[PDB]
Amino acid sequence: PTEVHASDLTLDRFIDADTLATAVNLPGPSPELRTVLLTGATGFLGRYLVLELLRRLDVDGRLICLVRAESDEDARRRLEKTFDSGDPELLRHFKELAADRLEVVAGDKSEPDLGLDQPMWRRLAETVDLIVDSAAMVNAFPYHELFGPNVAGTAELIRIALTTKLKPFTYVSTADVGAAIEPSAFTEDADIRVISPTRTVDGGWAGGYGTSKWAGEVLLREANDLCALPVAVFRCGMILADTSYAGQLNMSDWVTRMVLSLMATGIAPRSFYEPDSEGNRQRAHFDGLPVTFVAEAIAVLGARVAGSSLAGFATYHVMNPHDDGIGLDEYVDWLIEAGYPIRRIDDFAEWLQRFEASLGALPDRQRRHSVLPMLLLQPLKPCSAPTDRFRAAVRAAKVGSDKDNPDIPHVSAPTIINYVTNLQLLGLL
Repeated sequence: PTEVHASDLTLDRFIDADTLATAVNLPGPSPELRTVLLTGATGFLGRYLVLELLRRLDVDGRLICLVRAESDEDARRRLEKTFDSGDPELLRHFKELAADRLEVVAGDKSEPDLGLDQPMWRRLAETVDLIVDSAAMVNAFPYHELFGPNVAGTAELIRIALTTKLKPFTYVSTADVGAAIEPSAFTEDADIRVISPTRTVDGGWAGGYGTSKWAGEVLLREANDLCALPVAVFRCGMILADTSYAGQLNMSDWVTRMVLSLMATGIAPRSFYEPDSEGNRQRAHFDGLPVTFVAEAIAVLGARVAGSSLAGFATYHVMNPHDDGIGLDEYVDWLIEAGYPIRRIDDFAEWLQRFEASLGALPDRQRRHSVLPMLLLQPLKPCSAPTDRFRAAVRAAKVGSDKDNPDIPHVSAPTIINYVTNLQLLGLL
């Protein structure tokens, strides 16, 4: 348990003085993105970013993916394996997109030079036109990279972005960055260093993800101060599996574990939320977005280089802002109405203690995939995080399905039922 100040996350603590001094005078980057470096390709959002970035590259484009592995071919197999989820069309689509344009290299972004050979590192510094940093897949508790190695990895990527030629930098962040912040200060335009100058590291497994992402944003703000490096920060809410391909889930995230838990225990509460002022089921909204939308938004908006501002730093709140009354209770409604073996326990006190107990009664393999590890708690109190810049950009860049009146989508029943479908495909239900 220790305290970190944004002011101590200066680039000179990770990058040599010569590189930093030279970056000041480098010109703005070329808007033409032919070589893209992607981290986190084996993670859930990363996989969809692989597809979206390959679709956006030309026949001469190249996508270079850094993957933790024993060797470059081990890395290639690990990444290819994540697209082998029981959907023949996904594998077919991936292979055709990747052919002659996907390069997978073994490395650890938290290590010096990304754990890469110096010839490879130098080719990256000389040829990469765009850096995309997404969340790598961590299947063990607490399901994310610890603060130290994560900060080290962002700094290493910034080193590449600052060497030889400046490189636009897309950074996947999280709504959780705003947890320690009054909502009226937590805007897309605010400088993270001003509104969130101090944070506790190791302050509970829940807050570890937000604090590690906070540190990356601070380092990118420092890079942007130094040389106007074009940066695009995407603070994402919960990213949902969707119906585009079968078998594609983030097994580590809370929603996947909760759907498994509800189905395996068979018991749901009357409401996950405090009753409203009349004692009724409270109007609530869950901030989730389908991964296909999120990946497409990040790709389209992260490619704004010629149209980046003069100062060059953009933050987008990739969040579902709707006051639509679609929250966790409606997700449970949909599962029950689909005919799944879930019953509600009307007394909430009865539910939470029977639910935690029922999880401990599951077979070992299910227990590990449930919310029980995260348990080992009260009704939830239910639009505060502004999305003005993201939502306006969704309309202008025509992100998503509807190219006529584009807007941020809502969550609908097929997405929720599809979690059960995928979990059954995996043999976990």
